Amino acid sequence: TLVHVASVEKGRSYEDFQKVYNAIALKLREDDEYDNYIGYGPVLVRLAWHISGTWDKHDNTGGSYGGTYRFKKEFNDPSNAGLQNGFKFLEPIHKEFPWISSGDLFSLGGVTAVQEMQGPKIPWRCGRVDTPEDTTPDNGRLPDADKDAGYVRTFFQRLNMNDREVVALMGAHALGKTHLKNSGYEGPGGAANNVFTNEFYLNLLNEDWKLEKNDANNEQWDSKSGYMMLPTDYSLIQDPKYLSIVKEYANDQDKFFKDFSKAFEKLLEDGITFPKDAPSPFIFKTLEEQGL
Ligand code: HEM
Ligand SMILES: Cc1ccc(N)c[n+]1C
Repeated sequence: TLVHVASVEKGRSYEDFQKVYNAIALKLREDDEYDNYIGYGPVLVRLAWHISGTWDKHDNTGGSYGGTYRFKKEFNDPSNAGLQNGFKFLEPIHKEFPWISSGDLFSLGGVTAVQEMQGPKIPWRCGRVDTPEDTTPDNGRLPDADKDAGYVRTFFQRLNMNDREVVALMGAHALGKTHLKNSGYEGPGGAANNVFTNEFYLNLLNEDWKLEKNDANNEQWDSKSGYMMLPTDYSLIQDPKYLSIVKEYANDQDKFFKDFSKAFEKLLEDGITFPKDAPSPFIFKTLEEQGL
């Protein structure tokens, strides 16, 4: 019912946002030690997802538009524990480019992270506008990890995502790790990765998974190679419809990249009305492509 119309930051164009992208990317390169040398890429992807994943298609509450993660109710959501690291990373970027909206910054952080981690290009649109503290969605809109495929499927209908979009998005769980103090899940340690590939799907299909209890007394799936999956991750191979799609992405890197790009852009744009004369989506060059 609420309408959020994208409004381009005054006078700004592609080159302005490429500069912001570049600053994020240069800081990703510089701050390499974070989380035992994983770096900030994975947490920035999770931040972009969590600021977007509060959306409810029924009333257009939540979503990335309003930048409401900057308000304490949302930044203190138990579901967001650990994301303060990503926010702190983005603070000096926002100070350098104070003209960018909070939603644009948080979402751009995720795009930049995916691309700099050698993921697909993610087209990105500007024009999110900060909204007041009373527009902050209540806690409890982000998903639980201890549930089954039916829970996941129903959960993602609220975000207008179908089976293929859900399975594609979940491939982000190749990135980074779980931290017991944040979520009650732990790992991987030495098997953690900061390069974007389709390995989530290959690992689901090819590892010898054991259902174990962690030190927080929660169940998770662990392999002898040191990989781990949440119950919701493992549900993608328990449900026959999800399983077919897992097999598809395990066997086609390009298809996975293309589907993830579309689903991730969609996620980041849910709730936003783009005027018919809005700029086209921007596709930012990586530092590597720029020789930087
Ligand atoms: C059923 C849906 C999902 C559930 C239950 C879930 C749950 C979790 C949990 C519990 C963690 C660990 C947090 C921590 O301990 O630091 C995590 C991490 C992560 N999630 Fe998800 N997630 C879901 C979907 C997604 C989606 C759609 C994306 C993005 C496309 C995403 C991206 C990430 C990333 C990149 C990390 C690693 C963060 C880091 O290394 O600091 N997740 N997720
Ligand atoms: C939920 C999650 C996040 C990161 C990684 N690497 C694995 N999993 C299962």
